[PDB]
Amino acid sequence: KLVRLPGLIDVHVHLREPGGTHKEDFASGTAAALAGGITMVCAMPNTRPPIIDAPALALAQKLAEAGARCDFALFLGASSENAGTLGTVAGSAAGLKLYLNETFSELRLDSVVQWMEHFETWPSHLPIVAHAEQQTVAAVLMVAQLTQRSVHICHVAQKEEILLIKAAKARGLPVTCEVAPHHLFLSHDDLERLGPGKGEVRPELGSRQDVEALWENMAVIDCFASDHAPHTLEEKCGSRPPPGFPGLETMLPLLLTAVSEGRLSLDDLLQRLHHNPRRIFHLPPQEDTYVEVDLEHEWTIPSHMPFSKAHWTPFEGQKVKGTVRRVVLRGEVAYIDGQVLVPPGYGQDVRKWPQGAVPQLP
Amino acid sequence: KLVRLPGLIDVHVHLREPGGTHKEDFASGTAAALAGGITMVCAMPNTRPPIIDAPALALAQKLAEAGARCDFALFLGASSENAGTLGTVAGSAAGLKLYLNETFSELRLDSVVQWMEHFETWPSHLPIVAHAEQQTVAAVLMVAQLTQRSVHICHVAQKEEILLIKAAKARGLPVTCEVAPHHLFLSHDDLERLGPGKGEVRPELGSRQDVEALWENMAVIDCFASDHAPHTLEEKCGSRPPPGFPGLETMLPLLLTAVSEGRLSLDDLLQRLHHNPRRIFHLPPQEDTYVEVDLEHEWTIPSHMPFSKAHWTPFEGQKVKGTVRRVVLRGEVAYIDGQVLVPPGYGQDVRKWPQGAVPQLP
Ligand SMILES: NC(=O)N[C@@H](CC(=O)O)C(=O)O
Ligand SMILES: NC(=O)N[C@@H](CC(=O)O)C(=O)O
Ligand code: NA
Ligand code: NA
Ligand SMILES: [Zn+2]
Ligand SMILES: [Zn+2]
Ligand SMILES: [Zn+2]
Ligand SMILES: [Zn+2]
Repeated sequence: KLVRLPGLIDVHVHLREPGGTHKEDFASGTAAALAGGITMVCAMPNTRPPIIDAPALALAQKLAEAGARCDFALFLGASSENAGTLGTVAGSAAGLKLYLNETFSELRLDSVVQWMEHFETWPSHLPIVAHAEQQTVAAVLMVAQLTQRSVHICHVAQKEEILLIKAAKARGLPVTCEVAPHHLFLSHDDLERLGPGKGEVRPELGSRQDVEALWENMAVIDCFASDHAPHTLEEKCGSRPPPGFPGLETMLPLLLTAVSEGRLSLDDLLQRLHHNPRRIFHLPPQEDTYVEVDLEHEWTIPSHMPFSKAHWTPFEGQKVKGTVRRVVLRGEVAYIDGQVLVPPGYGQDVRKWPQGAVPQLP
Repeated sequence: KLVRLPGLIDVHVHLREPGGTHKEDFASGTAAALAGGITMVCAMPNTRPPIIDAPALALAQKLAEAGARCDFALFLGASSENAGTLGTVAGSAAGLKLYLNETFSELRLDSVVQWMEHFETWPSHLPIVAHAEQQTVAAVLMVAQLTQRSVHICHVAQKEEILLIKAAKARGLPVTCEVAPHHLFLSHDDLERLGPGKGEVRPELGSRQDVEALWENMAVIDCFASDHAPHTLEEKCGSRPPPGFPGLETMLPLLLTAVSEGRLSLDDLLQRLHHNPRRIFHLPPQEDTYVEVDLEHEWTIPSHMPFSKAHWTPFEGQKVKGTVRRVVLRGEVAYIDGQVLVPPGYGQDVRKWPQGAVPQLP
């Protein structure tokens, strides 16, 4: 007996097209998504060229419409130069992404005044998300309060971060957050196995006490999102390894294992991979779309998953219970037992759907 | 220029059929819903006969399928006799409703042990909602904790109640709540105008400080819901007046006025009348469904609204800004400028849709 789930949403993926297509492209990344039970993804803008203006957005849109196998929205990225220039295209993007620390990106904002300018000029009804580690979470929350609007915090990893967000919610402040699976299922205890190259990620892996704090404060976590960040093994094992893990194909199996162990409920899971992603980002429903999972199947994660071009995974050797058996997307069978069955280009930009626009005042 | 909204959801309405059809029936109540921009309603079980067993549910389902003009789900009601007997039909209902105080109902539970039995026997993945006033909110929250599950609190009205729920959420407890428009827009200051008959409602109208506390703690309010409780003027003005107000046709106009005044944002409104109702009750999307409102139109609420058989309203004389211009439901024009255009029976039971079942473990 299978369980039917709605079409799950991952609001934080890196599909590397344009400019890094040896790591992943729209076609391979969305195949990995479907294989992990994900039918809609929001793609980050730290590509080459980065999606920081209208021409780059236009290019990315066509590449995604031609290559994506599942549906998608594309983030715009904040730069030191583009505040106040995105108003005509802002509504066509998933939202605006701010890079406030040193990760795999050059979209550096070198002053909190630049953060303020983006919060003041980006349309107030559209989403803003921030890469903000440790004390940076408090700093960007200050900027959100000074400009009287909401903010969403990407991949929360540490006790310090989730407790701060918890205190902000208790004061009624409009903040939401997401947590990625490696920060719930990996810790410093795993760095000896992974090694210093494979183990590079931002935010870095936390302590066992960080992981325990995230689980203890599950009520504070609005979304799960993979931060699918594919790099090749050659890159991860080389002299200057880039940070990030692939994760689309492993996220739901890991979380289903936790559900079967009683660590969280099926509803807890569906709030965080469907309902809350919808409502925070104003993402539309998907007609005739659902995911069938088998909760009984026990298996061990191999050295690489079938679809991501990253061709490695930090969860190798972990035992999981639960697997994706079939995915239907808008009335067509998209995935069955390891075979993707919709071609590149089947996926659509959900912000072009009439129901996919963010409502605003005239 | 109109604003397009998604199909709004009211999770707390009384449509009085079967048994009280002089107050309202499915056809008149759902016409009032469409006129107020509501495309799906959840109907309470305190009818005559009350919906407290499988035969009564079957009857109510057919009456709704034949009379409803918008889509719907039907609550089951908890009784002193039916704990442990609803398992075969539980999944077909919106949820289980507990009447824990003395309102317009005989579904009296005369012991917290009966509350415990319902929390233990109702399927753990399906919704439970409670009419729970003042200290009863704390008592039912205790029962939810003892049985390790969630609860939803109906029409929160007082500072005491919202602050208690706020403290529970700060402790991570799984509780949600709804607030009705009369407790945001009416107070003791209005009882002299209404009089003791028309003014009877449960929970009773609060003080100006109660109303200010609800607005101050908007972040704690998960849903708006009308508690549409129609009674005739003869009944409200008679010797033994029943409690309750009609409200489907006035709820969105009142809230749109508040939005135009800057008291809350359009997003705040759509979280509470669309996204959170969906996710708390696992209600499915509605294809090709939307509501067009005009935010500029200023008008005064008359002595009765066009569609509810209650033929009165406690908001008479209040000035509002905002009106529903057009509603489309599953591809058909359902309402335009005061004319309902879908017939009785157009509406469907959303729990029969494949996407409308609540997911559960096998
Ligand atoms: N380790 C990561 O997090 N890597 C991400 C960037 C990011 O999300 O910061 C990437 O794009 O490679
Ligand atoms: N005043 C009310 O609240 N009336 C409701 C009952 C209820 O919701 O308690 C009714 O059914 O009339
Ligand atoms: Na396409
Ligand atoms: Na019908
Ligand atoms: Zn990041
Ligand atoms: Zn990222
Ligand atoms: Zn009630
Ligand atoms: Zn009621």
